[PDB]
Amino acid sequence: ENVSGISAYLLGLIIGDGGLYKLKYKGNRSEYRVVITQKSENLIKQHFAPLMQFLIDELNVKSKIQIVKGDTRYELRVSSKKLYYYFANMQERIRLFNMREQIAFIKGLYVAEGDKTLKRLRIWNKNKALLEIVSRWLNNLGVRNTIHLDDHRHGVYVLNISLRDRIKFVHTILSSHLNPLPPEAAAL
DNA sequence: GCCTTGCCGGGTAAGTTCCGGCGCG
DNA sequence: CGCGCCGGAACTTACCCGGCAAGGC
Ligand SMILES: [Mn+2]
Ligand SMILES: [Mn+2]
Repeated sequence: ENVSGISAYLLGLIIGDGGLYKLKYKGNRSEYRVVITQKSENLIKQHFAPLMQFLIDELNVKSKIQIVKGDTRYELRVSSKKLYYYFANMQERIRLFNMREQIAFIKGLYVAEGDKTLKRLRIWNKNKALLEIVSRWLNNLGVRNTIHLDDHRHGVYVLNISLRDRIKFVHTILSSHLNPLPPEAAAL
């Protein structure tokens, strides 16, 4: 559908490097933010914001894409109650992702929380249940993997891709053309 | 004599929630 | 009055990085 693919990729970034926030203010004002953060300004302005802007347009959401500069990172922010529930509802129906959405999610999840050097193929997160979902997805795709508690200080688990299948992983998932191409996959 | 990978500490690139605006029924 | 979009940025830590060494082949 391509809209389903971009959505799942973006969701991976959001759960990875950002989040969905339902704010309540004084009073009783409110706000619903869809947020991705990244240190690099080019990566937000050039690769993420275009994808989000396409999605904004295909759902007839007319919030704008805000790019806020913070002390330690840039924030791509959409203040929209409709876009918030679009992604929230997608997140609770995540085990029902078809295969096109599975590759797209793992892609964006790897961009956000993943070992960007690819010398090893690792992905970190405190959500063990979300990594077990991805683990089943990888297995059914023939990419063997493991989950251990990488960081005892903060309770962060790691999903390690076995390097046995490193070319299966990089060429099939990080490099698929059936949905948007990651930072270092579009070259290679 | 490699390679894979569990484990671990360093600290930065993330994440989270407050602020003060405005608009609209 | 009630609620939802802008634009900013302060406040902690969850990621990532990369070393080490144990275990396979
Ligand atoms: Mn994360
Ligand atoms: Mn990241």
